[PDB]
Parts: sequence; structure tokens; C-alpha cells
Amino acid sequence: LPPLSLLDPAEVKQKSYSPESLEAMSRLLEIKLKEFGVEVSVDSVHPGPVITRFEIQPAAGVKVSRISNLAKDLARSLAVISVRVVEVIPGKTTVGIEIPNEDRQMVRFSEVLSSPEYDEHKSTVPLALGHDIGGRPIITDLAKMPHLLVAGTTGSGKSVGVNAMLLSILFKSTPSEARLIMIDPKMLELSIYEGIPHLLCPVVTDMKEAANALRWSVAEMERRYRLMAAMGVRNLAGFNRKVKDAEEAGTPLTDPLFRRESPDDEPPQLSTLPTIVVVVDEFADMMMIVGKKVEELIARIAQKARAAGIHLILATQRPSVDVITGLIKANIPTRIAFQVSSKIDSRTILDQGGAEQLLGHGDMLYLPPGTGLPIRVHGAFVSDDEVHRVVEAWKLRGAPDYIEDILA
Amino acid sequence: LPPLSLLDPAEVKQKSYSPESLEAMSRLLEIKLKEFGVEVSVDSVHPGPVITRFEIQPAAGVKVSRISNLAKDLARSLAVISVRVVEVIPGKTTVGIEIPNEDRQMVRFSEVLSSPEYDEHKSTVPLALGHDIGGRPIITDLAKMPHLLVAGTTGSGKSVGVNAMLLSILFKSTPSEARLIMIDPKMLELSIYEGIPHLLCPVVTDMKEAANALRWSVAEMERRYRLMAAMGVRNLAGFNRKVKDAEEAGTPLTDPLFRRESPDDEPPQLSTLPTIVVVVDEFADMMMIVGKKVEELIARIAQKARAAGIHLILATQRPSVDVITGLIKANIPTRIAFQVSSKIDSRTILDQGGAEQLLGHGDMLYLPPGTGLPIRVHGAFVSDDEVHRVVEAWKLRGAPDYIEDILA
Ligand SMILES: Nc1ncnc2c1ncn2[C@@H]1O[C@H](COP(=O)(O)OP(=O)(O)O)[C@@H](O)[C@H]1O
Ligand SMILES: Nc1ncnc2c1ncn2[C@@H]1O[C@H](COP(=O)(O)OP(=O)(O)O)[C@@H](O)[C@H]1O
Repeated sequence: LPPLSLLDPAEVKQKSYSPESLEAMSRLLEIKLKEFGVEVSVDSVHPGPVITRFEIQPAAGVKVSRISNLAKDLARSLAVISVRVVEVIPGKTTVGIEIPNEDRQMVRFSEVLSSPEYDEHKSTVPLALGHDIGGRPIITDLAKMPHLLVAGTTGSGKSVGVNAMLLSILFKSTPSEARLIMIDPKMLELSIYEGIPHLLCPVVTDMKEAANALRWSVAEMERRYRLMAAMGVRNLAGFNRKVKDAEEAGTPLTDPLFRRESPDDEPPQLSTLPTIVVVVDEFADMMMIVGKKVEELIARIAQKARAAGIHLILATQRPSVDVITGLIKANIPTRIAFQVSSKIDSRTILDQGGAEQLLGHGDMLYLPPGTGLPIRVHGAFVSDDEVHRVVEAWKLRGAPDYIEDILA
Repeated sequence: LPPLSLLDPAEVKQKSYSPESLEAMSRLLEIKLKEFGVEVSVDSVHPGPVITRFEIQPAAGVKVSRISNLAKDLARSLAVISVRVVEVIPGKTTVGIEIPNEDRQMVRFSEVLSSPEYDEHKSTVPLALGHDIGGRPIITDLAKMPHLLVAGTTGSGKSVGVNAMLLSILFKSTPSEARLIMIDPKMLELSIYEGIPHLLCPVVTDMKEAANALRWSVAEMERRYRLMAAMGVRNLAGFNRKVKDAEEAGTPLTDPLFRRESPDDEPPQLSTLPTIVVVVDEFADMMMIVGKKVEELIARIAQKARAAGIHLILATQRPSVDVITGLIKANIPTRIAFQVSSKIDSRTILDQGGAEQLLGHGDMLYLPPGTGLPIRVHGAFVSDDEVHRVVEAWKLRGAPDYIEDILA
């Protein structure tokens, strides 16, 4: 299993904003808001790697909308590219304003995977997103999402974030614990992972083949459910316990779904199944080339795949109603949104405005399932070298075990 | 390779606005805005070839929208045809107002290609657009766009701008470095280039044939990808290095995609491939005459053509939702917009208003991919003589090497 040593080190964090600096900006904020309609006062300051949040306490009678409404102008008066108004801060009666730091200090992938949360993570498919507005590492579980929709226009840092996602898997799981199906409608982005042992087939470039890989996944999903039913198990996890225990008890289990066709035929022995992850780099391109069936397959996978251990990672730079459709969205409750062109775009992916206010370069809004405000996360940066490195590391540890069956 | 000597010389730049004149206009601006609601003060003045930008500092509490909102009236009070309000000036807290100079000084094509940016440009397909609002040359790379959408109503200077684009290629590349497919639904504009050696076929006039040219392009694209795969190369550039090195090392490469059909058949030797550029003068006409297939073909080309070295230049005077559609826009992120009839039209091409505020005669808004405000560019003027001249210069340097295969 490749060492975190392959990752570039955390660059000198030349941070720290003198108590005086922060206090100065605080008064400035107050002044500027005062110059416009609202009278408010800073309640507390929380600096971070990319932005600094100023929780302000609105004067009597002032409505939050008034603050949100002049985020464009406030930003200008402060000479910052944009400012993010967080209308509600749980438990407090304050509102928050996140202003971009003059010097954004970078977040290195190694700086995230080094956390104990990622280290002690028990999932086969953990996703280290980056740091929250306060510098703390945000580690998630793809298997609990249990599918992911990713959107971001060019320049937002979406591609890097996807690499961060893939590397999160590759730094924690072996091919027998997690397998991948990579669809790259543009022989660009994912082609750099060709050959790693986790791949179930080559990086899919032909869209017709990609459609088959999706069909294959539905079948593999159905087969697993059939298997688990016979085993008296509820999901891949339980299936794997059953099979492991059996092996630790010298009495290995045998495929219950085996059908004898000859007196010779012998039931093959069961082995642990890997968590399957299907990532489509630009699913709007797959939809465009192939048609309505891509959407239908996605919906079918996403509505039932969880318990079987098959998970979807769908990314696009075209967050429109035509691409992120009702069918696609239906059972993919978890959304990550990097910077997008407009509130409209933001709503398409997050069903809520905001992503348009992101700063680019990995700044994102992570929205897990259920009510709850999206979590702002400053994506970790991972270079093509760090990726190229981890790939070679894995190519050494094993050759590509393809199932040509899948793409046909 | 034709000499830049064929281009008319830069006419006497009788510019210079006395420090007093500029200071007078500054106070005038202040006064007029004051006569209306807003109170502002000029922070700095930046004169240019076509307009002069006055960075103003809005008084406490005044919102940019108020300024933008009375650009129509301010223009009248200033006796200028229109005024452009730039709501955000990176890093500063000022707003900008671009007023048309009384005497617009022209920008000659020679005055642009003379720049070091164009001279030292390493691309086979550079595009010298013109001068920015400050008189500086704007040189771009079609290959990095990697496709271009151009819109402008009659009188905006779109035709001249396209000629400027074509001449940018013709002044830097030979037929073996760059080839062209010209579709002219109106046997008008592009017919003046007939015969130049770069043409892969005659200037396409029949739309049915044009459709085939597009089909041919998809095929050529597919073939190149197949080629590059076999070569272990990522794109046309890498392909050409491989083949060039081979030649410089006396051991030339041979077509890996060659299939022997006879013991005689011998693998043809590989030669460097040209960057292909397909320009459609009025793609709204092609769509009208041919149908849904034009759009589908465009989308197919634009979604994958980059790495293979094939690039699209699509222009139209009809920037409507029916023409610049989602399919077309899908993978053509780079947009150039000359003056258009309305904000609606502007949004159709730029997904943003503004192009309606342009001054005509080559005034444009160049929008490269990603976030970022469009770059206003005063397009260089190129006469029919300068074009006629560069054509003849090339017709002498070589005869038209057509591939009749393409149009059928
Ligand atoms: N997390 C990050 N931190 C700092 N810079 C980043 C980060 N993610 C991306 N970038 C910068 O942005 C550029 C573009 O990122 P990329 O992921 O390729 O964007 P997209 O594919 O969405 O256009 C990179 O070249 C890199 O310098
Ligand atoms: N860059 C430019 N600078 C100065 N004048 C220009 C420029 N581009 C065009 N013009 C003027 O505008 C006229 C129309 O330009 P043209 O490109 O044919 O417009 P369109 O085809 O969009 O109607 C030309 O006859 C020329 O005098």
C-alpha cells in the first residue's frame, strides 16, 4: 500500500493576522456596512486559510436580507473579489460574513490525509475534501453518501478535486477492497490513471462502451443482491464478514447461486467483494453522445446500488437543468459544488444559491443529505506529479486485472 | 512565408489629450452624475485609441447598480453615443466608466502583428484580435480556446474581424502546419480566399457538402486519436515531436495503423500533421439549410477535437437562442462578441450583457474560458486589399492541394 511520503510537504504556513489587523478589518466592515443602509457590529472574528469569517450582530430591526443584498457592493468597498453572507449561525443570533484573505495560503493534500480522521477512517472509500473555513480537515465517506454529484465551471478546481477524491481511495484501499470504473468522455483527465490494478477495465473512452459499463454495473448490482439474499446478509459489509469468518473458521463458504450443469461442476468458493466506484468525468458529455439511456441507467444505479457496494461519482462543468436532471438527482442527495457561473447554476447542483460566491481554485460547498446548511470547504491541492507518483506506486504493486466482459 | 510588409502602415497616431482636457472631462463626469442621483469622484483617467476609462470612486453608500442604471442618460448628457460601466476593477474599490473619444483613432492590423507577443508566438494558429482599451495588443491562441463562437450584427465589424483571424494564421503558418476548411453559406465573404494552399478543399458553398466536410472532420479526428493512441502520444503536438525526432534520427516512423492486404503493401511513412481549422462564416445559415445534423456534428467536433488538432471558428449575425444553442455552446467556452442589437442578444453569445454597449467598427468583448470579466478589444482593421494581397502572396508560394474526398 503506497506511502503518504509520495505527497509534497505542507509549505511554510506564513499565516497569523495580528490581533490589531483583525480588529482593524472589523471596524472597516462596520464602517462600510454603515455607509450603506445597515448598522451592525462585529461579534467575533475567525481567521482561516482562505477566508476569515466575521460574525456580526445586526442592530435592532435590521433584516438579514439587507446584508445579503449588498454583498456585491460591500465586496467592492472592501476591495475583495467577493464576500459570502452566511444568513444563519446555529445557536447564535449573529450573521456571518466571510471575506477573502489577502494572501490565501494553500492546502496541500498531504496536509489533509495526515489527519487522524482520515488515518483512522474505516471506510474503503473515504474522501478527504480539504479544510473547512477554520482550517480543520473534512473527511467524508462515499459509501455513506452514497453517490456524489460534482459541478464546477472551468477554473473552479473541479478536476483537481476529483483527483483528490481518487487519491483518497488509492491511499487507503487495495484492489480487493475497492475497484474502479473510470469514464473519461474527453481522453483527457482520467487517462492518467491507466493501468492501476483497481481498474475493472481500461479508462472508458468510447461512450457506447461507457453505456455498457453502466449496464454491467446494474447487472453486478443485481447479482450481489441475489447473492446477499441467499447469504442472509443486508449489504456488502455483512456479506464480507460472513465470508471472512468462514475463512477464519477453516470452513470457507461456497457460491450459493451456483447451478450444476454437470456431475463434475463444483461450486466455486466465495471471496470478499470489493466496493465498486464508478466515476464519470464529464457526464454531460456522456449524455450528449449516448442519449436518454445514460440518464436512465444512472437513475437505476443510484436508486438501488448502495447496499450492494456500488457507488457513483458524477462530475460536470455544465450544471444545467438539462444535465443535472430530476432523474439524475432523484437518488443522489449528496452534492459538491465548486465555483459556478451563476445563482441559477448554483441551484441546479445545490438546489440553493451560493456556489457562485465561491473563490475558485478548489473553494467548494459540500452538501450532505438532509436539511442543514452546506459546508464550505477549501479543496486540497494535488499536483499532477503527486498523482503520477501514486499511480506508478500502484502500478508497481500489481498489474491491471481487467474483465473485458464489462465493456462489451 | 509572406512578409508583414504587405500590410498598410500605422497611420499618424494624432492622439494625446492634454492633461487639462482629461481633467475637464473628469469634472464634467462628476457634475453630470451629480445632476442625477449619484455623487462620485474621478480617481484616475486612462485614455486609449477608442475610449477613455475614468475610474471613479463612488461616495459612501452609493450602489454600483445606480451608476449602471443611468448609462443611457449619462451618455446623452455627455453627447456620446453610449457609455460602458465596468462594475468591478480588480483590487481597487473603484468603478469604471468608459467614454467614447471624440476622435477614434484606428487600429491597423500591421500595428498588431508587429507586437512581440505575436512575433514570438509558438502556436500554429494564433489570433491577433486588436488592442485593449489601453492600446496594448491582444494576441490569443485558437488551439487553447479550443474553439470559438463569434457573433455580431451587420455593421459591427465581424467580417473584418474574421479576416483578421484568418490573416493571423496565414502570416505565421505554412500549409503543412495549418490547414483550412472554409464554409461560406453566402458565396460572399470567404470566397476571396479561394486557392490558397492551406485549403483542404474549395471554399464550401453547397451546404450539403459543408455537412460532409463536418463529417469528414469527425472522421479525421477519430483517425488521429487512433493514431496517437498507437504512438503513445497525448496530442497533435506530441505526435509531431515523435515523428520529427524520428526523422532527425534518420529512422523515420511508419504508420502503425497500416493493414497489409498484400505481401507487397509497404507501410507508408509518417509525416507531421497540420492543425486543422474549420471556419463557418454564417453557421445560422448552414443550420437553416441543412438541419439538426449541423448542430449535432458541431457538438461532436467541439467535444473531442482539441487534442487531435482540429479547431472550430463559428460566426453569425443572428445571435439567438435558436442559433447559439446549448448543444453548440456545450463545449465552445471561448466567445467573441462584436456589437449586437440587445442585452438579450449579448447574453445569447456571452451569457452576459454588455455586447449591446459596444461601439461597432470592430469594438468587441472577448470572453476566454472560466470566470473572469470579458476583455474589451478594439479590433484591428484589415482592408480587402490587405487580404487580397496576402492571398496572392500565398497563391504564388504554392498551389491548392485539395482532398476531393472531403466534400463527398
Ligand atoms: N485546491 C486547490 N488549491 C490551490 N489551487 C488549486 C486548487 N485546485 C485547483 N487549483 C489551481 O487551479 C488550476 C485549475 O484547476 P482544475 O482542477 O484543472 O480546474 P477545472 O478542471 O475545473 O477547470 C490548477 O492549475 C491549479 O493551479
Ligand atoms: N476594426 C475596425 N476598425 C475600423 N473600422 C472597421 C473595423 N472593422 C470594420 N470596420 C468598418 O466597418 C465596415 C463594416 O465591417 P464588416 O466587418 O463588413 O461588418 P459586418 O460584416 O459585421 O457587417 C467596414 O466597411 C469598415 O469601414
